[PDB]
Amino acid sequence: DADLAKKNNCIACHQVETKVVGPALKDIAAKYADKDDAATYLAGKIKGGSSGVWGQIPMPPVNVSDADAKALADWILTLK
Ligand code: HEC
Repeated sequence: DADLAKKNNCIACHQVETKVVGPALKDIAAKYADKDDAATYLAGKIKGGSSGVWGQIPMPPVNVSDADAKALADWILTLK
């Protein structure tokens, strides 16, 4: 949820509705709305890092547990 993201400093780089440093959360929700295994694909990007999908700034890997990574991915998916 929104609190889980704030506590893990997602929000320092992401807004729900707008681009700050990382893509807007809702744009991520929409890009992967169709996508198979979207949630596990996202969980993996959240824990492992990301580079090149949205622009030149890389996202550093974030130290969350598997369970939090999954809940944050499932949550972003609902921001459609
Ligand atoms: C700034 C230092 C960041 C913090 C802290 C978090 N994220 Fe991020 N994110 C950031 C950038 C610069 C990018 C784009 C990277 C790229 O590939 O171009 C991203 C991207 C994501 C994505 C989408 C990945 C994809 O393959 O499409 C997700 C789902 C995402 N970020 C989520 C996320 C969460 C849940 C965070 C809290 C733990 C978080 N990010 C931290 C920048 C930064």
